[PDB]
Amino acid sequence: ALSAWVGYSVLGAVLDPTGKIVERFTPEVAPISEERVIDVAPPSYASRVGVREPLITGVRAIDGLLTCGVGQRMGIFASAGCGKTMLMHMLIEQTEADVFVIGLIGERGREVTEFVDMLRASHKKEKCVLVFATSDFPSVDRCNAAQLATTVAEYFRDQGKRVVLFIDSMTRYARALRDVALASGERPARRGYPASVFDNLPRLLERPGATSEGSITAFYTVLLESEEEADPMADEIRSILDGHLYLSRKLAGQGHYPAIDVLKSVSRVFGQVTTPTHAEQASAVRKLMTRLEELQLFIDLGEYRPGENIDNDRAMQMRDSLKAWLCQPVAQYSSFDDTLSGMNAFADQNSA
Ligand SMILES: [Cl-]
Ligand SMILES: [Cl-]
Repeated sequence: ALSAWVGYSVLGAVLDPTGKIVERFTPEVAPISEERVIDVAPPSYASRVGVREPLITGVRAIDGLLTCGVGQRMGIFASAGCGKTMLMHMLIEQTEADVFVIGLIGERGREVTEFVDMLRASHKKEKCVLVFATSDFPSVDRCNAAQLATTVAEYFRDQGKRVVLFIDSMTRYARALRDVALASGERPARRGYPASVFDNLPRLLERPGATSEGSITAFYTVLLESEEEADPMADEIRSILDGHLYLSRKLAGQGHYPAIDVLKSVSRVFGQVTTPTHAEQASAVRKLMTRLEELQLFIDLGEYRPGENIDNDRAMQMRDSLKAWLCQPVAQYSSFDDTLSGMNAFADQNSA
């Protein structure tokens, strides 16, 4: 089966879908590598441990309300122009991990080179590996890119490292699987996709996870056609993940970054990686957000006037304060303690 050289020799490097080093944005760490088959089955369920430890991203909205866990699979769902790529760079810069693996699947060449240029300027550059396939690549190679990125991550997990994996995007990975399946003689099952696709998606997504000694936490991007629209592929991918961050074109338009729609987003490992006090505070802040969106639609289309009802003005100030807290430009790391102090403040505010 199709195999590639992976190891410490690819840290700081750009790989094409065959594992060839086509560029180094930092000098080689060590010439240690081994051949691995890139399309392999997930490990035995009995070989894992639970996702129980939080993965601190330094992003207030995520760490506070959508806390990720070490070994989790997390979706990033976005239409075009929602800041997905900037959020990926933020997660790389601010998360503590031993290794970052980025797989860009069917991305345009310019975007690949821009991503690599960003990595070249990163202070974590020697921990990063980028695997790419452009739109010019055949479908087989595009699938291989995601499999190879996962395989590099598994290599470092086996060395006992904490690895963070990005696959951008699972939409293009699914389309590549579909095209390979069609060209192999398979008939469309749902909305053009053969049934083989819906079985090979979990095969790729179940490979990350935690062990007693290493881990892979994985972020998978999914390209929505528009912010609010009926998408079956996205729903399926969401159904097989441990959570999803929905990015909002509306919030992006307002310059609100990260453009996370908190009420549409969830981390399914939240309860198992947070303290009871944190979970209580997050419940309170979600109740507050739902109350605030209720009042927002209530008066902001019911012709709100700043001064009519002072309770409405209190609510609007609280809404603006929470939005300002969720907004976080790059280079503004928030420690988990500081995030929790903010959560405690807004949970207090839920008592009004
Ligand atoms: Cl592994
Ligand atoms: Cl309120």
